[PDB]
Amino acid sequence: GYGSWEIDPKDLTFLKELGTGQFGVVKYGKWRGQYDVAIKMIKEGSMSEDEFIEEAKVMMNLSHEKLVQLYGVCTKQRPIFIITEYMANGCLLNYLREMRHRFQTQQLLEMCKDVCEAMEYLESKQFLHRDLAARNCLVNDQGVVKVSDFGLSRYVLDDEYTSSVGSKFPVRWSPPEVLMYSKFSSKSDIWAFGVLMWEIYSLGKMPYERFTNSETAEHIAQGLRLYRPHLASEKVYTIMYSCWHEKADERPTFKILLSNILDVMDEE
Ligand SMILES: *[C@@H]([C@H](C#N)C(=O)N1CCC[C@@H](n2nc(-c3ccc(Oc4ccccc4)cc3)c3c(N)ncnc32)C1)C(C)(C)C
Ligand SMILES: [Cl-]
Ligand SMILES: [Cl-]
Ligand SMILES: [Cl-]
Ligand code: NA
Ligand code: NA
Ligand code: NA
Ligand code: NA
Ligand code: NA
Ligand code: NA
Ligand code: NA
Ligand code: NA
Repeated sequence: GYGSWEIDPKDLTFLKELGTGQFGVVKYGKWRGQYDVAIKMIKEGSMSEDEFIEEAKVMMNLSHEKLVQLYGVCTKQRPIFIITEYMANGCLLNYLREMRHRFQTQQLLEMCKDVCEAMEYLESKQFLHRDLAARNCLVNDQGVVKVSDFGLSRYVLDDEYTSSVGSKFPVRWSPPEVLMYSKFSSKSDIWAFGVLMWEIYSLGKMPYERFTNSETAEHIAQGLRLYRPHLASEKVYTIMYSCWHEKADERPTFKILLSNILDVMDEE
């Protein structure tokens, strides 16, 4: 494979299985002997590989402390590999649900800052995540949360995941204009981040659990909004709620959100 991001699959070793969900199978292993890596094997026939491989360099050149660090890719062979740093604490959703952790709200707010910093960066690069959620944020050994799987939704082939009315579509993290009119923008990521904050302060509860995905869709349009989690103060709830303005252009930017979050942090 030729390219500044191309990794030699011969430099990879596969040591342990990690899971088989978001866009493909994931393996833990070593890169060049030294570095721990996670290797995501995109399920063969998963998406527009001509399209992904084409507009991959944009994704790969993204660099921020709160984005899971991409080391490279293997695109000559099939399946396509994506190699990242190993995140020892796994997906944020499982991390939140683990009852032995006993979080303080101080830690929850820090998680929200970590992700907001990452999303602020992506916003400044006009790069949409399109599927922000706790299930695809990652946590490292030091408890730092990082954003992952950013932008991959673009190349999904299955209309069950691509179409708003689809079976596997992330309805619960989507705003009205996406569910009705499939309008993805910076403001749809804003909406999703709000639901993520709700996931965090709810310690991993499913949004709108009492409703199915089709019922949730029906209720969002019509003005249903997530209630205030018990662990969320009024100021925290105000922040996440501001992400859910019906009119997209009335929602804040990630710069503003980060500023709000830092003010609350300074108030303890
Ligand atoms: C999550 C469970 C639990 N418990 C869980 O933590 N994981 C599900 C199985 C995969 C695990 N995993 N995936 C990666 C990973 C992700 C994405 C890429 O490639 C990218 C990165 C950025 C942008 C686009 C594409 C590579 C690798 C992991 C890493 N790096 N470390 C550790 N585990 C990783 C996560 C529920 C099923 C409970 C939600
Ligand atoms: Cl803890
Ligand atoms: Cl999408
Ligand atoms: Cl308050
Ligand atoms: Na391990
Ligand atoms: Na950084
Ligand atoms: Na603790
Ligand atoms: Na934290
Ligand atoms: Na999506
Ligand atoms: Na939008
Ligand atoms: Na409420
Ligand atoms: Na309060």
